[PDB]
Amino acid sequence: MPKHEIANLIHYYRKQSGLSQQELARLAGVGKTVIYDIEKGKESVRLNTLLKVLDVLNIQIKFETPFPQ
Amino acid sequence: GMPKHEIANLIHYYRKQSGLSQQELARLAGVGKTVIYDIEKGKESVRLNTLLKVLDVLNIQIKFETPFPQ
Ligand SMILES: [Cl-]
Ligand SMILES: [Cl-]
Ligand SMILES: [Cl-]
Repeated sequence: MPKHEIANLIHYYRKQSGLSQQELARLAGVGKTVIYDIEKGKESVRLNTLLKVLDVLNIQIKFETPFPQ
Repeated sequence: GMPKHEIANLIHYYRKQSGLSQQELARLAGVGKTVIYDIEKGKESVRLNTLLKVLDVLNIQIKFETPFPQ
């Protein structure tokens, strides 16, 4: 996956939601430093942490699979 | 809201269907074998970059459902 796909994904939909990164962190119940790191392109974020951020922004994850058709 | 064991069965099913052992999938993804064991047991503390290396070996890509635009 592109290195800044999720970075811009979180930033765009957070700015479009009017949330600061402190408000998005408080809503997701995660650390403030996590929002900074994600939007900077860092991918060492734990997934249960990332999903708590995505749900506040109403973004869900689909896995496209090689089979079946 | 993604359920707590979606990733565990996703990695397990497609690793079993690919004929790869836990250690075989770990060496391809460049991660520890215990990491593969922990993912399939359900723990979601797996790191994002760690997950992406496992998914890319299994030819699984992440797509995002966004609320806008239509
Ligand atoms: Cl900004
Ligand atoms: Cl999701
Ligand atoms: Cl599944």
